[PDB]
Amino acid sequence: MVLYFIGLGLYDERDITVKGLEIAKKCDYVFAEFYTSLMAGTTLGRIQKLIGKEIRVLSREDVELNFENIVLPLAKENDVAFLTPGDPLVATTHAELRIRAKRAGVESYVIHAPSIYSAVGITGLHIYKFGMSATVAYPEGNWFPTSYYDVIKENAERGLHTLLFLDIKAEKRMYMTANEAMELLLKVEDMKKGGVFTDDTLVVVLARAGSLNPTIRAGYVKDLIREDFGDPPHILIVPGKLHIVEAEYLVEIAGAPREILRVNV
Amino acid sequence: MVLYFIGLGLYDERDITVKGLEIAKKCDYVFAEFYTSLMAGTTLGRIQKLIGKEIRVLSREDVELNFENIVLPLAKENDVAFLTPGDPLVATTHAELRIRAKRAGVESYVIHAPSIYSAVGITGLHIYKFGMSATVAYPEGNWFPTSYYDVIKENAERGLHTLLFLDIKAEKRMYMTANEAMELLLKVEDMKKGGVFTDDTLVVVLARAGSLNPTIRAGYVKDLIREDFGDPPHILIVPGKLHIVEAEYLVEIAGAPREILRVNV
Ligand SMILES: Nc1ncnc2c1ncn2[C@@H]1O[C@H](CSCC[C@H](N)C(=O)O)[C@@H](O)[C@H]1O
Repeated sequence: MVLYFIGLGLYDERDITVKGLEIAKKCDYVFAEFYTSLMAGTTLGRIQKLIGKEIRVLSREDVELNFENIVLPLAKENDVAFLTPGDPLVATTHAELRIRAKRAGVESYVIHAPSIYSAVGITGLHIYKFGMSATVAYPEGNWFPTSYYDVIKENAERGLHTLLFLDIKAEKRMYMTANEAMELLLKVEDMKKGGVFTDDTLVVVLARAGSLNPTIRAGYVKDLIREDFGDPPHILIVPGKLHIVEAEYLVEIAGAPREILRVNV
Repeated sequence: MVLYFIGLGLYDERDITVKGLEIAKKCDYVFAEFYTSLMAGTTLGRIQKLIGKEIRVLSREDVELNFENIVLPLAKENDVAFLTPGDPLVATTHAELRIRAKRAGVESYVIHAPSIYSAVGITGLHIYKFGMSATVAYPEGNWFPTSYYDVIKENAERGLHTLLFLDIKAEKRMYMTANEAMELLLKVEDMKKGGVFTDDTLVVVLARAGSLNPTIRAGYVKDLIREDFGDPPHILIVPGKLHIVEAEYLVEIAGAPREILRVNV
């Protein structure tokens, strides 16, 4: 009579922790959602095969409006698992689902998995130096989101790095590329003119973290804006002031222009 | 010819990912370090038994000073693994180790695992709202470090949460407790008087993240400073102003006083 929130990790079915797998294998019912992120290296069947169970996939509406009608009822007489990409409680509104479980008299446990939030460490940028995070959302109709531009500004101002999650329209199979994010940001700079994001801004692109060969690229917007970083998902990072070793890693591992080695302390 | 940076995850031997375990099992040599952090819910013996390989433990000096003489030589003609608690490359100086590998003509791949940077999402605090992170260090002799106090100040000022890592002396196996961290901060506040950390400050304590039964507590310093949060490791967080949903989580899941619903929102 329990509910397990189990993260599946970054790229494929093997990114789940051993703990998550052994527990998932023994659950009576297994649900999952794949709209909060993209696991570009696996498939549902591959996942079902590994866990050895049938997985009922839920839409954003099933979860947000009917979690307590579809999932919680079964958790009262059985052990239920709710699988999600990355870590189940990161950059999502899933934490509130634990409140729903509590109110329905269901105990819940959380099994973590690798998250893009810590995976950014592979960019060479010190993780403690990351400031507030944000999401670049697709404009819709006459609505053009821009708050993420202010986040970058506020962080950069403090010498902190900015992690930018990119938009996703799962039902439309749409995954915002770093290129599209850069285009949108230049447009916002054009509007606000704060000098926050321009053709000369240094950025870092991390694509398909979790795979053995992710694409890690660093450089000026003017040079990367049209570069092909491979299939999604992508995340964009706008570094703040760099430490010598961060610059060195970006140049040696991410192919950044050797000129960034010369930091303006 | 290949070096694998493999994370062991948060708490015990089952926190490594399926991908990480399988890769580690195919490596000719396996190294590990436990000075950046320790796996409090397991032992080297249990990790060794699970991986089915003997594990050579390296000290901080072994890694920082001689990584290229101890680990890289073997990586030239064998598959080598380097295990670390949490997610690889999160520890500040680890990213640079990949540069050493490149310089030695050794290929390196990163296998991610759960990190406290993302696991703190279990506190119900929105991940995007976290600002710069810091480590609370013990004062020693004539040295009284307080930069972590300024980090909290700058974050809270902008409505951001502050993740605080607590001092650890791996070799001596001694952990700074959340209780001690609070005492130090109150002491730092008495000196700087910036109105950053007082008896009325709301804090969150996370202990044994990764275990199936972690300790998650939220409340004011005056009530938690002498509370028993259990065995280490402990993580201290000083939230900025809360979203009502964050406050509700803290009350319903972390036993926070209902008072935060009006005071810290
Ligand atoms: N493997 C990966 N590589 C690059 N970006 C990724 C990624 N996985 C997730 N993301 C980024 O994060 C967004 C989803 S946000 C949800 C994050 C998830 N709970 C976690 O713990 O990672 C995506 O739209 C994308 O921009």
